[PDB]
Amino acid sequence: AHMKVYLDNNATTIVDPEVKAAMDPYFTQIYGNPNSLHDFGTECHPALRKAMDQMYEAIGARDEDDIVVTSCATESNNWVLKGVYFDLIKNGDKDHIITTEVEHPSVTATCRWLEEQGVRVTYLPVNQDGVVEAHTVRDFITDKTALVSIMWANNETGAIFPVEEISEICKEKGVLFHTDGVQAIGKIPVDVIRAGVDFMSFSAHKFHGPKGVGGLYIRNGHPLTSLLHGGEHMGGRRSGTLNVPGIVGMGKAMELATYYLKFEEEHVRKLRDKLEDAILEIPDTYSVGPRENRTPNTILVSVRGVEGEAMLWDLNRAGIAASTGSACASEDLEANPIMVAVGADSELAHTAVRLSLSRFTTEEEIDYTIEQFKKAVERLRSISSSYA
Amino acid sequence: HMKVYLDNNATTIVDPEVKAAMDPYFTQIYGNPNSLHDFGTECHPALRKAMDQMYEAIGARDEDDIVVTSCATESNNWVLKGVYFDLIKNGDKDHIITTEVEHPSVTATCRWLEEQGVRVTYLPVNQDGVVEAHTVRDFITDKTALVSIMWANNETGAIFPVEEISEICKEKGVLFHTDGVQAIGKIPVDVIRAGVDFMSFSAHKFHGPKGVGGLYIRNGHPLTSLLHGGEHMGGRRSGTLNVPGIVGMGKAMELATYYLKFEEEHVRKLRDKLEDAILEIPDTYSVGPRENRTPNTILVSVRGVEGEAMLWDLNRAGIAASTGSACASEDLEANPIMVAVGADSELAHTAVRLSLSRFTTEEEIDYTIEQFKKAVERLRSISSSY
Repeated sequence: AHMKVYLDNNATTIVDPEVKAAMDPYFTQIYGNPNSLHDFGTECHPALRKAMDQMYEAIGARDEDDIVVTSCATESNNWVLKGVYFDLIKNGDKDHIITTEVEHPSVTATCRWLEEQGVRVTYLPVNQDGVVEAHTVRDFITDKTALVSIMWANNETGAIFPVEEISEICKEKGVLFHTDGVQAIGKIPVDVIRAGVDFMSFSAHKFHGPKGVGGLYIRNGHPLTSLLHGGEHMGGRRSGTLNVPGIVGMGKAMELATYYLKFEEEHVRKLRDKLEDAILEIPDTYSVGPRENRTPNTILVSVRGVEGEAMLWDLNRAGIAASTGSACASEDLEANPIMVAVGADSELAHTAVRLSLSRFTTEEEIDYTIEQFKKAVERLRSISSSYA
Repeated sequence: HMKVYLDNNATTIVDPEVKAAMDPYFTQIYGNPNSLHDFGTECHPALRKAMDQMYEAIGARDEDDIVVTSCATESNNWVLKGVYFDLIKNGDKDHIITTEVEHPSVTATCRWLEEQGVRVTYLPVNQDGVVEAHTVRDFITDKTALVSIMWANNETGAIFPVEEISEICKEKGVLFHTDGVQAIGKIPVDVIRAGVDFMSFSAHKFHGPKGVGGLYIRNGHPLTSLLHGGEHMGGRRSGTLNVPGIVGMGKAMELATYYLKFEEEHVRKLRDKLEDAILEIPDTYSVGPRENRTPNTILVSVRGVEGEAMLWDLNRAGIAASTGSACASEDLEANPIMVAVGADSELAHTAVRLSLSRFTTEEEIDYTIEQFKKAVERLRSISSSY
């Protein structure tokens, strides 16, 4: 750890000092319950209104739409999946869900449990670009499909899904469309009306907000049975005393994320490209997924000499925080060897190194990471008896 | 003028040292605890210390589970719906016993379970504002899946005989969950002596932050996850850990037990002073026996006035309080009293709930006494019958 460098921003992000400052009053100086009628309780009402406005503005939601504050994206995904199961499957003509193999565990495990409930779930596999196209979803949609849940952008590869076209074919078929959009906020333009989604999950700590607060966008206030029954919080859709610090911080963080989008597309993209080109200069390295369809902050590198986990541990010893992603060998149309995204459960899956930048990444960090990455690849290939 | 917070049963101020314990885990220590790198594991000792504080504060054993939730509402929904799924939808049971006085996260979940065909007994509450054990035993059927009775009531402060309810629950082999949100920091909390199988709690009720709660699961008993997915909290509740919330909740529970043992007299004495002063006003009635009430709570019914009008006038005077449902009755001696009632009852009227904390000062209490008398006379000269 001759220099501490955080390149695991797809797992979580630092709370922006401005977000922390916006949250700070709502612990001990402003602590009343927003549901109380006295001045202590209503004191925090303007802050909650401004935070809700910031959320509506950041994702382009209209006034008729709902944004329900949850505790995390996991709660949002469980809510969408189980509510649609309860409304349209247990109490409708449906019994089928379409999703992908690369979804976050809060989606995949919920879907396996719904399968345990007799729900048909199609886990659509991912293509050589690391996404699922609209025509595939149309090929698998029958008249008994209740919901299509396809993430907006992938957390392992950064691959951006064609959510607008998927929503077009869903609207043609009259099928509800939910997207796990956790990786989208702060990384790509987010307009829930232009994406045409009916449901959208997000999580504040993925864009420099605090942990313990997330959200679910619901188009047109569409009915969806509550996951948390009880008090009339959040228009009666999600009960529990409002996490006032979390809400204020999430609104501020989403506003900042929208502001920094041009900076993330310019400077952060430039630093990501520098790191990726430098790494790809190493022989027998393969970047998973096309850059032209990738979030500007993410790289997923497969090295055929070294294992991914040992690479991660060496990187940590050098003070660099990174993570893993699943990949497998394939070939392009010229038949040149490439590494493509794969579901983690796949026989064919090996471990690749995921490096994810933020708006706080510096070129000094990038140069140091390049040096340490080259050193680690050479160290771990020099011990192998097999690498050619 | 003076601004005085006496609605501590609704929420509490975050203890300054709890805030200080939370402070580093936003921008100085932000890694994901599930990550393997040093950024992620940096917060591990703090998380272990917080879990230790929680286990210690409620007397949980090592074989027991304490799962961090987002709020007590999530804990209650998890218990009720998970037991419905395990023993009712996928078992031979179809009956739940609870009370009319439960928090909405219990009663509304139970109404939804009724919509699912579950038979739910909302046990009525007695003149002390609690439900006794023999009633629960009388209502336990061979198909009863769960008994959910809150530890202490949030409107009246009445403490339920949870240990004896658990004795008769074990005798009948019925799982026992308690909403213990009002219990922590107000009464001794030992989950082994209460014999409960499930216990819900919420940090902001005892000077922790909002947005973090817990579910105690005695002896790791199976309970289908409400939040599937990530393999968090021993696989029982998914989602990235609310690290500031967890640290603060542990610190707050430790402080709550410390001030329960050390300063029971201060809060109890100021509550007693305020309540004696108020009951000195003619035609005032304190709901529920003091000897079975949490030491910080008063629920006063004032004849002539509406509970809401009293709350409004106190708020105009800078005093924050809340309401509780009550109705007129008589004791065995036959004098008139006000007893606890479910809010939905046609016969229920509104009473003023005043709830102290360890931060209440005697100046606040004296000011509240003076302003309470002033409000009673202000609004009684306005009363149409009094």
